Amino acid sequence: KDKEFQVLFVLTILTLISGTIFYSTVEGLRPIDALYFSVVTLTTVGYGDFSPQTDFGKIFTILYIFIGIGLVFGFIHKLAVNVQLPSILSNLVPR
Amino acid sequence: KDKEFQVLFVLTILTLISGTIFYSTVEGLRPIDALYFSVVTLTTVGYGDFSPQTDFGKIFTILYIFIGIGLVFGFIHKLAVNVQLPSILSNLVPR
Amino acid sequence: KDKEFQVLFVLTILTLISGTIFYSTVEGLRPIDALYFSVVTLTTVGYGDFSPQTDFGKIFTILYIFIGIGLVFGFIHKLAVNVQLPSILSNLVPR
Amino acid sequence: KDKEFQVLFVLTILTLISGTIFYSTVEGLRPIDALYFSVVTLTTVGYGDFSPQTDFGKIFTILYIFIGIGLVFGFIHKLAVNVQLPSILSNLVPR
Ligand SMILES: [K+]
Ligand SMILES: [K+]
Ligand SMILES: [K+]
Ligand SMILES: [K+]
Ligand SMILES: [K+]
Ligand SMILES: [K+]
Repeated sequence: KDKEFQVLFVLTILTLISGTIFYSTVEGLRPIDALYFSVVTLTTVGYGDFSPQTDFGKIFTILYIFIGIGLVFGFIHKLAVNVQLPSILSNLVPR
Repeated sequence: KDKEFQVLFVLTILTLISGTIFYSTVEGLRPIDALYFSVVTLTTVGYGDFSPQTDFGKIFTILYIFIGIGLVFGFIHKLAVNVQLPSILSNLVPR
Repeated sequence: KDKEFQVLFVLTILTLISGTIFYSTVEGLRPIDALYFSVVTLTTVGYGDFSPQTDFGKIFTILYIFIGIGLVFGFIHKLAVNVQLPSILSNLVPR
Repeated sequence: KDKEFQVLFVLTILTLISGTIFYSTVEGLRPIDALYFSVVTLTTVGYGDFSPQTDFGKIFTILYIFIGIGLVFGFIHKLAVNVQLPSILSNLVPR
């Protein structure tokens, strides 16, 4: 299950890297703003402080959302159940 | 399962076409902006760079969200489990 | 299952009515804008074209989200599986 | 199950407290606006009336979303099934 989580973890990083590179280059965002934008899109928070202005950027975002949500959400759930939950349970039993 | 995914795939396309046509016509968006708006609403990202200004558009959006989320989300999950997952597993075994 | 869906359906209506009344009165929105705002909050689209300006409105929105998401999402899923799905299947068999 | 819900309930409070403190201090929001922002981020509504302006705040928000969504969503579901549902069923049987 550490190997389940590692694969998902890695795939998320690669996914957020892909959005960082595209949005920084095509839409002109600072690298840190691209990442933060990529994270805020794929978790569907969507503040809208950043949003794509070019048509290429709009098209890309369509496909990035559809390809990216299922992964991101899969990692978060794996993180909650296989990492966050056990550490919670462990804190309720003094060793 | 390719036939499960095809039906959902098709139904999503038709759903996004429906929003493209309405928002372009009633709210005046360029076709590409309507589509991008439709995609950003039904995945609940909701940047808000576009949002309906007319009462008809507001009413329509209410019903489009309720009818449209269950489908969109169903396709994304089908896409993740029946397409994205297998291709991931296949990349871990040289043929 | 029509009785499952009816109860949820009703509970959603009552929930959106509650938000319509509060936001129209406390935040001053037109009734139609309150409803549209209530729908856009509880489905977590969150365009932000409307958002509460008063502290009372901010507090209320906190609790409305937590009480309201589980219901709304429950209705949408019931709608997708017990209404939308069957009608889809029925359209693939000429009577 | 009251003990399931209590643990989750508590963990959510602590999570929203953590965001209240950071956003009030680092981003300068009034305590009430930080809380409301924290709640609106972790439920992925994301109105965007508030959004982090500093790079530290942007980085923090990335990790807060990933750590925080799984919890928040877990509480809401526990709330819907173990508290909201039973009280609904109880209202359909006069004692
Ligand atoms: K959302
Ligand atoms: K959102
Ligand atoms: K949003
Ligand atoms: K927004
Ligand atoms: K979900
Ligand atoms: K969601």
